Amino acid sequence: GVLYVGSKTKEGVVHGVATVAEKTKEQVTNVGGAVVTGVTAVAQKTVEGAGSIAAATGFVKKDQL
Amino acid sequence: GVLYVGSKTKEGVVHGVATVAEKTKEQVTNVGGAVVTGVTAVAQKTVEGAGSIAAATGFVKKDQL
Amino acid sequence: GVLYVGSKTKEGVVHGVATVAEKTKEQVTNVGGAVVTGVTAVAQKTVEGAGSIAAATGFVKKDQL
Amino acid sequence: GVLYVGSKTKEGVVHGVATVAEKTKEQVTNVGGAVVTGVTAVAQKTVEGAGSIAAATGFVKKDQL
Amino acid sequence: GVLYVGSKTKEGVVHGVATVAEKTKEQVTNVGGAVVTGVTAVAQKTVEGAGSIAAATGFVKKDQL
Amino acid sequence: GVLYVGSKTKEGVVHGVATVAEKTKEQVTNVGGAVVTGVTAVAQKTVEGAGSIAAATGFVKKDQL
Amino acid sequence: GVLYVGSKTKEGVVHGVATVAEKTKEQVTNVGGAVVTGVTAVAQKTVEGAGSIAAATGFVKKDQL
Amino acid sequence: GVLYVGSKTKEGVVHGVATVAEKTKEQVTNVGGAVVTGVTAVAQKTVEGAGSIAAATGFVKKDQL
Amino acid sequence: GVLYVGSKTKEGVVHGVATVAEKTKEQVTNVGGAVVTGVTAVAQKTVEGAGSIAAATGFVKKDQL
Amino acid sequence: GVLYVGSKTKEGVVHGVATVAEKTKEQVTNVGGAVVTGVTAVAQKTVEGAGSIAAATGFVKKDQL
Amino acid sequence: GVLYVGSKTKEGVVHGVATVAEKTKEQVTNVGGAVVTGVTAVAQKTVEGAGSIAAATGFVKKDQL
Amino acid sequence: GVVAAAEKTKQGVAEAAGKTKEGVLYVGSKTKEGVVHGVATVAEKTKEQVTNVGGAVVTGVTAVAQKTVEGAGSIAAATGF
Amino acid sequence: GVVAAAEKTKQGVAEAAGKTKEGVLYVGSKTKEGVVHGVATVAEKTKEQVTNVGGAVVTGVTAVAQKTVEGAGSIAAATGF
Amino acid sequence: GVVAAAEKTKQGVAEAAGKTKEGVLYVGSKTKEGVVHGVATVAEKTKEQVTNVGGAVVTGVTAVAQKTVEGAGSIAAATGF
Amino acid sequence: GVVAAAEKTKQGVAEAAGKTKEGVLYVGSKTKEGVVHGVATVAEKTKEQVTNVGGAVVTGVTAVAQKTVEGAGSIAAATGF
Amino acid sequence: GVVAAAEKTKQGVAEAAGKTKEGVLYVGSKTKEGVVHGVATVAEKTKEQVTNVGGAVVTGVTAVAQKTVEGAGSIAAATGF
Amino acid sequence: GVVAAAEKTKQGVAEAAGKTKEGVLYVGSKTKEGVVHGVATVAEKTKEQVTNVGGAVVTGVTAVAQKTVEGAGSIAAATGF
Amino acid sequence: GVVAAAEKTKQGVAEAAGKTKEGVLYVGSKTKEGVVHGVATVAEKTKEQVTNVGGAVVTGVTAVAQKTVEGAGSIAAATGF
Amino acid sequence: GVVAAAEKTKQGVAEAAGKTKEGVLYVGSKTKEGVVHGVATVAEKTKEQVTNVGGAVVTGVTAVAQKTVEGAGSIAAATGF
Amino acid sequence: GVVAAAEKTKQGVAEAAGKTKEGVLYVGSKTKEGVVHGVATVAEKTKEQVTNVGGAVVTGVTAVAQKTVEGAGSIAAATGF
Amino acid sequence: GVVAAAEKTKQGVAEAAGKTKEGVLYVGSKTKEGVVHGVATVAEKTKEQVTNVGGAVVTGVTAVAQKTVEGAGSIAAATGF
Amino acid sequence: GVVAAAEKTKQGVAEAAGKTKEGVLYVGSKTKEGVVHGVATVAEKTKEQVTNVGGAVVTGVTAVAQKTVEGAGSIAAATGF
Repeated sequence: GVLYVGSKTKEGVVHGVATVAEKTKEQVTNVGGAVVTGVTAVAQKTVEGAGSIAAATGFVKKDQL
Repeated sequence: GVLYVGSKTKEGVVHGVATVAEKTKEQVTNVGGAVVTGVTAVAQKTVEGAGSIAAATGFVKKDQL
Repeated sequence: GVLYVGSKTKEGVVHGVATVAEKTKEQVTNVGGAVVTGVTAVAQKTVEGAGSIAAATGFVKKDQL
Repeated sequence: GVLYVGSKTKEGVVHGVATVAEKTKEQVTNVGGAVVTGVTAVAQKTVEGAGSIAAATGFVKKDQL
Repeated sequence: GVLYVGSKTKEGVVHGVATVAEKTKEQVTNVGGAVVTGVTAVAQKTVEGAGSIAAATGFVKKDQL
Repeated sequence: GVLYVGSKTKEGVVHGVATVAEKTKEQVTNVGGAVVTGVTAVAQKTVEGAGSIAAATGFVKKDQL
Repeated sequence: GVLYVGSKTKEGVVHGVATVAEKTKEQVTNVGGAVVTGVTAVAQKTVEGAGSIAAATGFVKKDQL
Repeated sequence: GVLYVGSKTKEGVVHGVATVAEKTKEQVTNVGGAVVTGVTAVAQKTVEGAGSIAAATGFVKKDQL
Repeated sequence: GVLYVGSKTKEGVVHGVATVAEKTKEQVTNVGGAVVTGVTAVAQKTVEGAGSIAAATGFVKKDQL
Repeated sequence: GVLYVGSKTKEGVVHGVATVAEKTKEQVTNVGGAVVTGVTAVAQKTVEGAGSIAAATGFVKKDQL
Repeated sequence: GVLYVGSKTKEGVVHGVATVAEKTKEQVTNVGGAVVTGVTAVAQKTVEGAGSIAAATGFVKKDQL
Repeated sequence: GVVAAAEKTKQGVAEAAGKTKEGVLYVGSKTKEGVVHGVATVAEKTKEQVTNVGGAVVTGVTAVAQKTVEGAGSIAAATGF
Repeated sequence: GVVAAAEKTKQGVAEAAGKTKEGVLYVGSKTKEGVVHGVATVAEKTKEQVTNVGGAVVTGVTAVAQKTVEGAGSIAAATGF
Repeated sequence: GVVAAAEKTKQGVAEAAGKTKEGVLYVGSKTKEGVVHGVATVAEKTKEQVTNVGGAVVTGVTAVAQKTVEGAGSIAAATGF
Repeated sequence: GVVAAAEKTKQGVAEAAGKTKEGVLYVGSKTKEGVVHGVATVAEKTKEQVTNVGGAVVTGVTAVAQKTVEGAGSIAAATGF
Repeated sequence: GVVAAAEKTKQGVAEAAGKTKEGVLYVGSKTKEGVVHGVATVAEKTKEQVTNVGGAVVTGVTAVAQKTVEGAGSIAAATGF
Repeated sequence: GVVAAAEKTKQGVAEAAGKTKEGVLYVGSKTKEGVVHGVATVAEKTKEQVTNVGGAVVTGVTAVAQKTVEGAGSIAAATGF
Repeated sequence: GVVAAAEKTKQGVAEAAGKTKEGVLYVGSKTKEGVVHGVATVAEKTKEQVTNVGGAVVTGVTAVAQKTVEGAGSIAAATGF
Repeated sequence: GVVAAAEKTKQGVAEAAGKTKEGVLYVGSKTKEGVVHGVATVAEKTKEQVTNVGGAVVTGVTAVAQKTVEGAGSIAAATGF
Repeated sequence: GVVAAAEKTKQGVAEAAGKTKEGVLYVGSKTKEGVVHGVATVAEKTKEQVTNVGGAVVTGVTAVAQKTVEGAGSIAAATGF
Repeated sequence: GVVAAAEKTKQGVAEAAGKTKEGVLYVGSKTKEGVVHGVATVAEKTKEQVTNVGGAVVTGVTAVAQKTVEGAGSIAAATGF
Repeated sequence: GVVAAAEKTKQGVAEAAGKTKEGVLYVGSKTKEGVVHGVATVAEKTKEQVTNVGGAVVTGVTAVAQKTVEGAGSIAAATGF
């Protein structure tokens, strides 16, 4: 007996990201690491699993077992 | 007997992120680490799992077991 | 017998983040650590799981078991 | 017998964050730690789980068991 | 027999955070610790779990069991 | 028989935080500790769990069992 | 038989915090402790749990069992 | 007895990302690490699996078992 | 008894990504690492599998078993 | 008893990516690594398989077993 | 009893990618690595198989067993 | 006097221009003028009656993109002398 | 006097231009003028009656992209003297 | 006197321009003028009657993008002398 | 006298410009003029009657983006002498 | 006399400009003029009657974005001599 | 005499400008002029009657963004001589 | 005489400007002019009657953003000679 | 004579400016002019009657953002000679 | 003679300015002019009657943000000669 | 003669300015002009009658933010000759 | 002759200024001009009658923020010759 007349739904949504860079100097030297200087939009609905990285930006993982 | 007439719903939503950089000097030297200097929008609805990083930005993980 | 006529709902939402940087000098030297100097918007609805980091920004994790 | 006519609801919402930096000098040297100098907006609705960090910004975790 | 006609509700909401920095010098040297000098807005509705940090900013955790 | 016509409700809300810093010199040297010099707005509705830190800012935790 | 016509309610709300710093010199040296020199607004509605810190700012915890 | 008349649904969607760079100098030297300076939009609906990275940007993974 | 009359559905969709670069100098030297400076739009609906990277951008993986 | 009259469906779709580069100098020297400076749109519906990279852009994989 | 009258369906589709480069200087020297500076649109519906790369762009794979 | 020069290089480009006027670029843009999109309707019984005498009647789903220069533009026009 | 020069190079390009005027570029653009798109309808019984005497009647799903210069543009026009 | 120069380089670019005028760029932009989008309707019984005598009637879902220069623009016009 | 120079570099760029005038950039922008969006309706019985004599009647869901220069713009116009 | 110079560098950029005038940038912006959005309605019985004689009547959900220069703009106009 | 210089550097940038005039930037901005948004309604029985003689009547949900230069702007206008 | 210089550096930037005039920045801003937002209504029985003779009547939910230069702006206007 | 200099540094920036004029910044600001927001109503029976003869009547929920330069601005105007 | 200098530093910044004029900053500000917000009403029976002859009547929930320069501003105006 | 200098430092900043004029800052401020907020009402029976002849009547919940320069501002105006 | 200097420091800042004029700062401030806030009312029976002949009547909940320069400001004005 359910009805959907014109309904909307947003689950795990990235919407409307605006970015402007004008005349920006930028100098990076990197040795064995992560350097992030840009736009990163991640939209997910379901992430299941033990010990799992669902969204990583600028990540360094060096584990011993 | 449910009815949805024009209804809206937002669950786990990133909406309307604006960023401007003008004439910004920026100098990074990095050795084995994480340096983040940008925009990062993450939208998720469900993340399940033991010991899981759902959203990491500028993360250094060096564990011993 | 439920009715939704024009209803709205926001659960776990990041909305309207504005950031401006103008002529900002910035110098970073980093050795094995996390340095975050940018925008990070995270929207989540459900995060379940034992010992899980739901949202990390500038995180250093070095554990021994 | 419930009715929602034009109703609104905000649960776990970050709304309207504005930040301006103009001509701000900033110098960081970091060794094995967390330094955060940016905007971080986190919106969550439900976080369940024993011993879990729901929102960390500038976090250093070095535990022995 | 419940009716919601134009009702509003805010549960766990961060709304309207404004920050301006103009010509602010800032120098940080950090060794194995947490230094936070930025905006951090966290909105949560429910956090359950024994021994869990619901919102940490500038946190140093070094425990022995 | 309940009716909500134009009602409002705020439970666990941070609203309207304004901060301005102009020409403020600031020098920090930190060794293994927490130094916080920024804005931090935290809004939560429910936090349950034994021995859990619901909101920490500038926290140093070094416990022995 | 309850009616809410235009009613308001604020439970656990932080509203209208304004802070200005102009030309303020500030020098911090910190060794293994917590130093807080910024704005921190925390709004919570319910915090339950034995031995739990509901809101900590500039906290040093070094316990032996 | 379900009906969908004009309904919409967005689950795991990245929508409307705009980025402009004008006259921006950028210099990168990188040795064995990850440097990201561009736009990255990721939309996913379901990611299941133990120990799996659902979305990585600027990731360095060097593990020993 | 289900009916879909004019309904829409978006599951794992990347929509409307715009990027402009004008007169941007860019110099990269890279030795054995990943440097990403372009647009990357990834849309996926289902990714299952243990220890699988669902979306990697600027990834360095050097593991020992 | 299902009917689809004018319905739409998008599952794993990349739609509407626009990119313009005008007068952009770009110099790359690369030794044994991955450098990506272009547009890459990937749309997938199902990816199953243990230890499989579903979408890689700027990837360096050098594993020992 | 199913009917499809004018229905549409898109599963694993890349649609509408536009790219313009005008007067862009570009110089690449590459030794044993992958350099990608062009458009790459990949649309797939099903990819199954253990340890298989479903979509690689700018990939370097040098494994020892 | 626009002069460009590269010397003793392994990959050199020397570009010079005297006077430039760039044009318009439409890259992925969209435009809609007089468009009807997405009209869903579920009715058990439908009835539509029009009784017109000496006039102009326009019904149904109509989209019009009409341009005129030296004349009267209209959608439904009735004129009598 | 536009001059470009490359010397002692392994891959040299020397480009010079005196005067340039770029044009228009339509790359992937779309345009719609008077378009009807996506009209779904589910009706058990449909009935449509038109009774017209000496007039102009336009019904149904119609899309018109009409351009006129020195004349009266219309969709349905009725005129009597 | 615009002069650019690169020397003793491994990857050199030397760009010089005298006078520049960039143009317009539409990159992913959208425009809507007179658009109807998303009209859902669920009715058990529908009835629509129009009785027009010597006039102009416009009903239904209509979208009009109308431009005129030296004439009277309208949607429904009735004139009698 | 605009002069740029790079020397003894491994990756050098030398850019010089004399006079510049940038243009407009529309990157992901949207514009709506006379738009109807999202009109949901659930009715058990619907009835619509129009009885027009010598006049102009406009009903239903209408969106108009109308531009005129030297003429009278209107949506429904009735004039008698 | 604008001069830029880089020397003995591993990654050098030397940029010089004499006179600059930047333009407008619309990056992700939105604009709405005469827009109706989100009109939900649930009615068991609906009835709408219009009885017009020699006048102009505009009803329903209408959005108008109307621009005029040297003429009278209106939505419903009735004039008699 | 604007001069910039970098020497003996591993990553040097030397930028010089003589005269600059930045423009406007619209980054994520929104604008609404004459907009109706979110009109919910639940009625068991609805009845709407209009009886117009020689005048102008505008009802329903209407949004108008109207600009005029040398003419009388209005929404409903009735004039008699 | 604006001079900037960096020497013996590992990451140097040398920026010089002679004269600067920054512009306007709209970053995430919003503007509303003549907007109706959020009109909820629950009525069991609704009745609306309009009886207009030779005048101008505007009812319902209306939002108008009206600009005029050399003309009389109004919403409902009635004039008789 | 504005001079900036950095020497013997590992991360140096040398910035010099001669004359500066910053502009306006709208970052997250909001503006409302003539706005109706949040009008809830619960009525069992509603009745609205308008009987207008030769005048101007404006009722309902209306929001107007009206600007005029050389003309009389009004919402409801009635004039007789 | 503005001079700045940094020497023998590991992270040096040398900033010099000759003359500065900062502008306006709107960061998170709000403005309301002619706004109606939050009008709740619960009535069992509602009745509204307007009987207007040759005058101007404005009722209901109205918000007006009206600006005029060389004309008479009003909300309801009635004038007779 | 403004001079700043830092020497033999590990994190040095050397800032010099000659003449400064800061501007206005609106950070989180609010402004209300002609605003109605929060009008709750519970009535079992409501009746409102207006009988207007040749005059101007304004009733209901109205908020007006009206600015005039060289004209008579008013809310309800009646004038007879 | 403003001089600042730091030497042999691990974190040094050297700031010098010649002439300064700070501006205005609005940080979290609020302003209200002509505002009605919080009008609660519980009535079993309500009756409101207005009988106006040739005059100006303003009733109900009204808030006005009115500014005039060279004209007569008023809320209700009646004038006869």
